[PDB]
Amino acid sequence: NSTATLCLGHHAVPNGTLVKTITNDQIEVTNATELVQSSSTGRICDSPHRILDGKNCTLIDALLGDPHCDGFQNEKWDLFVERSKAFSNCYPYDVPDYASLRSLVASSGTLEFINEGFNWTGVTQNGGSYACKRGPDNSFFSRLNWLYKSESTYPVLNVTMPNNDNFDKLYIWGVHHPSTDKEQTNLYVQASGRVTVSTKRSQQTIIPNVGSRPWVRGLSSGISIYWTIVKPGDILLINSNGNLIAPRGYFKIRTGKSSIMRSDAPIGTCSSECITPNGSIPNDKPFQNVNKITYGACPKYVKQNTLKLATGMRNVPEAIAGFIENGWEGMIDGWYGFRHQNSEGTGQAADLKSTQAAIDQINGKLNRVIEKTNEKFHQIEKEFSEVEGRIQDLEKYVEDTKIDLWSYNAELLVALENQHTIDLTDSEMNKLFEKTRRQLRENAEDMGNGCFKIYHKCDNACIGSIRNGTYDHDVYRDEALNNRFQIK
Amino acid sequence: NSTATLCLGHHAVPNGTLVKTITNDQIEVTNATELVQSSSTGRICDSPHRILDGKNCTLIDALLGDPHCDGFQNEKWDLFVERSKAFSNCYPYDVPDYASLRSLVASSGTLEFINEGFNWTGVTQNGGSYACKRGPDNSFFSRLNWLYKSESTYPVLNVTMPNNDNFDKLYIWGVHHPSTDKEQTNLYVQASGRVTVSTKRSQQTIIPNVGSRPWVRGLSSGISIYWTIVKPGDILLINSNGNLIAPRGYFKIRTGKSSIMRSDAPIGTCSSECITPNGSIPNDKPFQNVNKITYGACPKYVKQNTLKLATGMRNVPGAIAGFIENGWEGMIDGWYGFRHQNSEGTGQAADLKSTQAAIDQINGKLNRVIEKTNEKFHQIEKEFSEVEGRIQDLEKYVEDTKIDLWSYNAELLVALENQHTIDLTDSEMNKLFEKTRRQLRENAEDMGNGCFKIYHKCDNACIGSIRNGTYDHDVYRDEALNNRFQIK
Amino acid sequence: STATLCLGHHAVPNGTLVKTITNDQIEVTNATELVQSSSTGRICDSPHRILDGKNCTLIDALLGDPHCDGFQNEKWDLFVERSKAFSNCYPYDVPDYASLRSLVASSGTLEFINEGFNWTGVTQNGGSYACKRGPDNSFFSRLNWLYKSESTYPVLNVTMPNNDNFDKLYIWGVHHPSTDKEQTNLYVQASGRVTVSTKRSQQTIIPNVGSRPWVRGLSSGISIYWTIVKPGDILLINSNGNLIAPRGYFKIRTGKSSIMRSDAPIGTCSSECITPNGSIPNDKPFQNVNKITYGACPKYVKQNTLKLATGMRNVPEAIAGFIENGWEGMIDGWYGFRHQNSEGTGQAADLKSTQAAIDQINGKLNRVIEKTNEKFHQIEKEFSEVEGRIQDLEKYVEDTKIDLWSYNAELLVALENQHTIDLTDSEMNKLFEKTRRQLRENAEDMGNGCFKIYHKCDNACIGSIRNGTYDHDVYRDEALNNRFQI
Ligand SMILES: *[C@@H]1O[C@H](CO)[C@@H](O[C@@H]2O[C@H](CO)[C@@H](O[C@@H]3O[C@H](CO)[C@@H](O)[C@H](O)[C@@H]3O)[C@H](O)[C@H]2NC(C)=O)[C@H](O)[C@H]1NC(C)=O
Ligand SMILES: *[C@@H]1O[C@H](CO)[C@@H](O[C@@H]2O[C@H](CO)[C@@H](O[C@@H]3O[C@H](CO)[C@@H](O)[C@H](O)[C@@H]3O)[C@H](O)[C@H]2NC(C)=O)[C@H](O)[C@H]1NC(C)=O
Ligand SMILES: *[C@@H]1O[C@H](CO)[C@@H](O[C@@H]2O[C@H](CO)[C@@H](O[C@@H]3O[C@H](CO)[C@@H](O)[C@H](O)[C@@H]3O)[C@H](O)[C@H]2NC(C)=O)[C@H](O)[C@H]1NC(C)=O
Ligand SMILES: *[C@@H]1O[C@H](CO)[C@@H](O[C@@H]2O[C@H](CO)[C@@H](O)[C@H](O)[C@H]2NC(C)=O)[C@H](O)[C@H]1NC(C)=O
Ligand SMILES: *[C@@H]1O[C@H](CO)[C@@H](O[C@@H]2O[C@H](CO)[C@@H](O)[C@H](O)[C@H]2NC(C)=O)[C@H](O)[C@H]1NC(C)=O
Ligand SMILES: *[C@@H]1O[C@H](CO)[C@@H](O[C@@H]2O[C@H](CO)[C@@H](O)[C@H](O)[C@H]2NC(C)=O)[C@H](O)[C@H]1NC(C)=O
Ligand SMILES: *[C@@H]1O[C@H](CO)[C@@H](O[C@@H]2O[C@H](CO)[C@@H](O)[C@H](O)[C@H]2NC(C)=O)[C@H](O)[C@H]1NC(C)=O
Ligand SMILES: *[C@@H]1O[C@H](CO)[C@@H](O[C@@H]2O[C@H](CO)[C@@H](O)[C@H](O)[C@H]2NC(C)=O)[C@H](O)[C@H]1NC(C)=O
Ligand SMILES: *[C@@H]1O[C@H](CO)[C@@H](O[C@@H]2O[C@H](CO)[C@@H](O)[C@H](O)[C@H]2NC(C)=O)[C@H](O)[C@H]1NC(C)=O
Ligand SMILES: *[C@@H]1O[C@H](CO)[C@@H](O[C@@H]2O[C@H](CO)[C@@H](O)[C@H](O)[C@H]2NC(C)=O)[C@H](O)[C@H]1NC(C)=O
Ligand SMILES: *[C@@H]1O[C@H](CO)[C@@H](O)[C@H](O)[C@H]1NC(C)=O
Ligand SMILES: *[C@@H]1O[C@H](CO)[C@@H](O)[C@H](O)[C@H]1NC(C)=O
Ligand SMILES: *[C@@H]1O[C@H](CO)[C@@H](O)[C@H](O)[C@H]1NC(C)=O
Ligand SMILES: *[C@@H]1O[C@H](CO)[C@@H](O)[C@H](O)[C@H]1NC(C)=O
Ligand SMILES: *[C@@H]1O[C@H](CO)[C@@H](O)[C@H](O)[C@H]1NC(C)=O
Ligand SMILES: *[C@@H]1O[C@H](CO)[C@@H](O)[C@H](O)[C@H]1NC(C)=O
Ligand SMILES: *[C@@H]1O[C@H](CO)[C@@H](O)[C@H](O)[C@H]1NC(C)=O
Repeated sequence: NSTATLCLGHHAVPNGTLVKTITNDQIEVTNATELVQSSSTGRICDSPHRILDGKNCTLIDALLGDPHCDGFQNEKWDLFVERSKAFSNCYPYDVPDYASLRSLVASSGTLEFINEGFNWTGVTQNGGSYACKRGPDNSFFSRLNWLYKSESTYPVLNVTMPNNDNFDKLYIWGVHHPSTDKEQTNLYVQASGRVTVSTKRSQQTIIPNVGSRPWVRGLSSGISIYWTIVKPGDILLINSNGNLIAPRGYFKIRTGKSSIMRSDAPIGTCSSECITPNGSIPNDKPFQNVNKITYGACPKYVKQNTLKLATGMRNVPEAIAGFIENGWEGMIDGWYGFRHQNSEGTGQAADLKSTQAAIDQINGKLNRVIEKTNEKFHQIEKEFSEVEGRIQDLEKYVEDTKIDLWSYNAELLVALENQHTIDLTDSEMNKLFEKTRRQLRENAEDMGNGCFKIYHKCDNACIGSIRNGTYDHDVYRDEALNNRFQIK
Repeated sequence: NSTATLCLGHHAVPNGTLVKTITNDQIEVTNATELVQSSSTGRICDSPHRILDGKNCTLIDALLGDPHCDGFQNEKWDLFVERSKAFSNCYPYDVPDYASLRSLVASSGTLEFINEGFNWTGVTQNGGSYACKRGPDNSFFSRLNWLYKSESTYPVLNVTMPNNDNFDKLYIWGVHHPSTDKEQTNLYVQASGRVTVSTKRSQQTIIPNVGSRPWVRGLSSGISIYWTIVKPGDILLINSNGNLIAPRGYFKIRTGKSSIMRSDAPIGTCSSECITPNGSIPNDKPFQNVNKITYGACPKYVKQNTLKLATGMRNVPGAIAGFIENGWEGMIDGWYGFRHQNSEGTGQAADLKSTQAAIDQINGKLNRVIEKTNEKFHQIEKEFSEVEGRIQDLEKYVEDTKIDLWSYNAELLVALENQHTIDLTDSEMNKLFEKTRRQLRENAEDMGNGCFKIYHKCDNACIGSIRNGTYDHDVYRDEALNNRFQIK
Repeated sequence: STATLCLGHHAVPNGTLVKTITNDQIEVTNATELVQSSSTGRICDSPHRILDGKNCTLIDALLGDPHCDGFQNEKWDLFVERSKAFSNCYPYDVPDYASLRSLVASSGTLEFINEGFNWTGVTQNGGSYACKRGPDNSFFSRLNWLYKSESTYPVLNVTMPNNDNFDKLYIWGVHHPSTDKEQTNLYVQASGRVTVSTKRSQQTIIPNVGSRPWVRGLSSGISIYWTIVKPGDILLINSNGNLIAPRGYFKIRTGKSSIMRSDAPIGTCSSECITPNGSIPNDKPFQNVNKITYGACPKYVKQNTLKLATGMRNVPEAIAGFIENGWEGMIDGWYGFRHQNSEGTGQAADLKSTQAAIDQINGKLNRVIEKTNEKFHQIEKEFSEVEGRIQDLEKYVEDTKIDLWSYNAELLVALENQHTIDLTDSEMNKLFEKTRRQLRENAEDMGNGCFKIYHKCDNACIGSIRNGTYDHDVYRDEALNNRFQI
């Protein structure tokens, strides 16, 4: 009646969330946000990157020019999408070091092809086969030139092509392995051929083998595919006395953001910076557990399927009492505030400055975390369909190492950040209590439960002056000292 | 007129330990625990992983079937242990890309071998040599079939074997390099042979060289070993006109947790999840400095030989004084407590709740740290006995990079955790002081040394009620104010 | 009569912005750069042995191109290859050049030991006008161009045992003649074969006539191969033509040597860390100059600046204490006292709280500013040729590493700066509370970081509070009489 109670408190919610800290595996906070992206729509968005659907064609088949890949001539991409239904339907072939050729073409991002006029005087050009029909006609890989005998002879070819440009030229060429000695001599006269392709820096010599290829699509013969990159100022030199599958010119090599991905996901009309084989994913979260294979501005792949970042204080659900006892579920207009009991009854008011200070700090850490860009393009392969040994062991170990270090960083980051969020929101509460304590000077005592006993009549305007920071302790000091320091 | 003193304090020990924090290179705490495992028993425990001691056999010699390795036929392992004393005692051989074959067989974890009936019409099978005695008889690698001439001729072999199964088949085969032209024609009739082994995806064509092998165990000849993996739906094609060392069938390729390790540690009867070349090591600690080569559920390798995690507070060794001055070596039944001086003498009591609060938080961190799992199986090689250039530079760099990043994580983690342990144990002391301060209301004053002057007569039951949280300050307030506020 | 005692901390007019866990930009009184971002542009010739390749690549110095003769038997910690280097001997190519360059660079020596191979039956020391040594047709000094003798070139079978306890590096080659006429004039056989074997390995190369493009007058060339022979093993050479034989071996060593491509001049100075841009200081833990380095180097990161706070929050400025703002006129300490009393007014630093904060910051600086990180031969990180799988993996490994270190550096600075701000705020509060507890009932907290002291409190009395010897009992009667009026 001669006194009043002023309690300091913080909000609480009925539906709290559990997060991890440095200290505690599970502490309940008022709010949290997920840092691991774990779902995809399942479709590859066709913006903002240039997506090229390979459909029935591998990139290598589009490169060589298998007839059902003719629509890919001179195509370009940011991301070539290779489908598991793709098939070859041209002359049987193999590519030693297939993976490297696929990778370097994928990274170049273009099949831009420039015809060159090689001087093939002495041999016949444009061989074709019923194994490689283009429409109804016997035909061949569009970018390769199948040379064979002319006028019953096949001379030693010595043919050059200088690179007088300022970019690297990619030449694709091949070696034919006939099924029989009869086919060998019918096509090339010599009983054994030889293909040598040279630059000033390199030499690739292949001796064909008769009868070495298994039966594929009607033929027990095949071509082996090789490649040569000619730098500016260098020269392509081709020397052969049989079995040469010649280039018709070069692919222009570019550098940039292009890559390739294996995926059976449909392409859709939508926009997304991050692509995975499962489909595009949002990149607002810093981490993701959808696929270690990605392209674009992507969250970092981690092993965790959920990491919860606290975005609110500890949740401590509900005469009056202050924050030492529990939080206040009825406070919805701020995070911290005041409840009082005085000659006008009880009331409650949020404290706006302490609430914003806590919110500002939390939004700051959110903006540090919700900010990362991490755009990556052509990388290494991360899934393999063949058993290979040493190099594949190293590719897998590098990726496994990377994911374990990022998963550790993610785990530690959330635990540290959450500990710090709990600490800074506790700290805002204590600061408001101490600020109030020092306004009241000798006119109040701390009751030990987050409340002050104010030793003077302290109606609603007077409480308001405390909340407002304008309380004048000298106006009330005589009344309060007289009430506090009696000995009755 | 009399008064009393109540001091709040924390324990101290006479034998502290030094730890690192963010701030301090060496601060003494009451207790700490080692996070780096730095010893091994020196024995490889034979549980829980299936250990296969190679004894005198390398994995490759067991694979090919050198006679003194006959006992390894169809063996399996989680970890094959290769001994430095191993030796070859059969036909001299070399393996181009030995490391990859060793890796992929080790990773497959089995020598399960399935005989197939290749059609060798036209040649003689089962060649043997006195360099490869099996019992008293000239013999040969058990898994290889040495073909040579029949009825004075060696025809062009064209032999196939389809993979109609749903797993990969591993074929091991070889090429014979005779010492002389006489040996060449005596065995194979043709003056130069050729071994071609093909699938739809690949071709390995080897031209044998007469006289190219150095003298080894009585022979200036040798075989070179190659391998071919045939995927389901593919086919093995073997084409040869001499010098073929044929497969007798295939090894079944598996995927799983198997690997291989080089070690001379003895195998013992015991149980340990983590295996290193030095022997098994315990994995209760998160880090280890024993060997970067490990197998199983292992601590992470780091460069440090010791990292001490604080598990107790800072150690700070006629009247009593509180925590401001130093810790209390005589408090042995709790971490925090009370000392008093009153009209009944001097006394001491531990505070159980604040002690548990500190202990529970520390145990929280310990379980977060001491819970590391980290199970790894087949990895990359990390020690090398040959000089190799580019690929080995990359293998070493990847591992060096990994170890430096984990060593950094381990150092930072321990420094942060220790700072936090010191802060949280300091915080519990302060909270207990402030709780006591607010219980006492106007009846005591803080003397500034961690003690309260209690301004009233305050016998043992009264002290107990403060420690117990049942002190009623109104009972004593008139007495205390009268003693506090005199003007004499 | 009363006094006022304010507790406060310093401030500066020229503060610096740093990042914390909470804040992208908070101003502190002082900070230090953790990223090295400049170089002088010269490679210091101490303390590492630098060998300037000048006009010579390492491989040309290894083979022994005549204008590289001065490099015979040289050694290095770091071989510096210059972009102006050129070849001027017989045209050659090296399959897997990069690996040979790497293992020689890492070995750190061109020490060559001549051995007496038995070439009876062929002629030794073939030479060419494309490879002049002085006025004479010559050849690579370390290679032996063998050709026919007495109209024949027999099947050579030549061995050289390694009876030593180190590995021997053998460099050898295969000649590709321009024409069949050249092939048979030199080697009689219309097609040669070079086989080089150990117990562990076999390298068989078939030469090809006419396969090399025209270079410096010749449509001919040699291809270079290498073989390492371990102790107890043997080199075996078998050839019936086109063999470019070794003259002996290079001794392989292990140690800290490497190679670097750079056009930076070599200077007389001392620096532990070398980059292609020049040497850099290694006092900072991070650097943004070049991911290629050699020696005791800061770790490469993507950021071009990371500022580590080395002082408290900067809060620029009767008297008032730290609740209101910092004190720009306090230049002798970080924390201190301002008073108003019967003798006037003054300001004094508190040395103990200042030193306590400074010691903690110097502690974290020592953890940061100490790292050594000495690295020597690593992987290549820039590439002049398009290659596919292995180069993709080399690039990815390095990109992965740099992103992980850049993250560690960003987090370290944000965490440390938060902690520096927290610990310097904490020293301020601790000094206020210490003063509060000295004053007992003789003062009240005015709420602005100051105490009203309710008694006469002259300079010696203020000094006793600063010193921790204030005796509250001496003044308590006077103070209680002034506080508790009605
Ligand atoms: C070397 O041996 C292999 C295995 O015997 C031979 O491959 C076989 O070649 C025949 C035709 O030359 C293939 O027959 C074809 O079968 C298809 C469908 O089965 C049929 O439509 C065709 O009309 C034709 O009859 C057979 O499939 C193929 N087998 C395998 C396993 O590849 C190869 O031709 C031999 N090469 C020689 C002797 O030069
Ligand atoms: C090519 O030349 C090398 C030597 O330049 C020949 O190697 C030598 O071969 C003979 C056998 O013909 C080996 O003789 C053996 O020596 C041991 C003693 O260690 C003895 O116990 C045996 O009874 C036998 O006499 C000799 O050791 C070996 N030398 C080396 C250095 O390996 C090689 O055989 C020649 N190859 C051809 C195809 O001609
Ligand atoms: C295979 O064909 C190539 C392409 O023509 C031949 O290369 C050419 O060879 C001639 C000499 O045989 C070179 O002529 C020289 O040109 C320089 C001009 O820089 C001149 O100064 C010399 O006096 C001489 O005339 C020509 O440069 C060269 N062309 C190229 C593009 O390299 C090659 O010789 C043929 N190989 C065989 C074995 O026939
Ligand atoms: C709980 O926390 C989240 C994260 O801070 C809050 O969500 C943000 O809300 C603002 C305004 O509505 C949006 O502009 C942001 O985009 C949201 N961020 C995220 C990461 O979702 C949410 O408002 C908080 N409060 C609750 C749920 O009561
Ligand atoms: C995204 O795709 C990956 C790869 O196809 C999915 O991972 C496979 O999941 C199945 C069943 O969950 C497992 O049997 C395979 O072992 C997984 N493969 C790999 C390579 O990890 C993943 O589940 C997909 N995620 C989403 C969200 O669609
Ligand atoms: C475990 O074995 C490793 C490898 O043998 C030991 O490391 C070697 O130690 C010797 C002498 O201490 C050195 O000369 C070698 O250079 C070290 N080799 C490598 C690869 O590091 C290691 O000391 C052993 N540890 C334990 C606990 O037994
Ligand atoms: C700002 O902070 C830097 C870092 O502590 C101070 O520079 C140090 O000063 C001492 C004494 O002069 C030197 O011995 C150290 O080598 C310096 N360290 C570095 C990293 O430069 C500098 O003195 C501080 N400035 C002010 C005005 O206090
Ligand atoms: C690198 O090579 C060039 C070309 O051989 C050298 O420059 C020549 O130097 C000689 C003697 O000093 C002169 O007679 C020539 O006229 C120069 N030619 C040219 C084109 O400049 C140069 O000296 C060599 N540099 C080093 C460091 O050895
Ligand atoms: C080095 O090689 C030559 C050539 O093969 C060896 O010369 C033969 O030596 C034997 C006797 O030692 C003679 O009967 C042959 O007539 C020799 N051939 C010729 C043409 O000289 C010579 O022995 C070998 N040298 C060494 C030191 O082993
Ligand atoms: C050190 O040298 C590197 C490499 O030459 C410089 O990096 C190049 O910088 C220019 C402009 O910044 C770019 O166009 C190139 O793409 C950069 N190359 C690479 C490989 O990054 C770097 O700027 C130099 N640093 C210093 C401090 O001199
Ligand atoms: C709690 O419920 C509110 C109101 O429905 C909702 O907006 C909020 O996101 C929920 N918070 C948590 C942490 O579940
Ligand atoms: C792919 O090939 C199959 C079989 O030729 C055909 O039915 C289908 O139309 C093709 N798809 C595309 C996109 O061309
Ligand atoms: C092509 O080469 C032949 C030499 O075989 C030559 O005679 C002919 O003139 C060349 N043609 C052109 C267009 O240069
Ligand atoms: C010291 O710490 C270890 C690790 O937590 C613990 O097991 C041990 O009991 C502690 N010792 C004492 C005396 O408390
Ligand atoms: C100090 O000695 C006791 C012996 O009773 C031991 O139990 C305790 O762990 C030791 N303290 C530390 C920090 O090791
Ligand atoms: C290994 O070989 C030696 C020599 O043949 C033999 O004495 C020993 O018994 C062999 N060890 C095993 C385990 O077979
Ligand atoms: C093996 O092949 C020969 C080659 O003509 C053939 O005659 C023979 O019948 C085949 N043998 C079997 C068992 O099929």
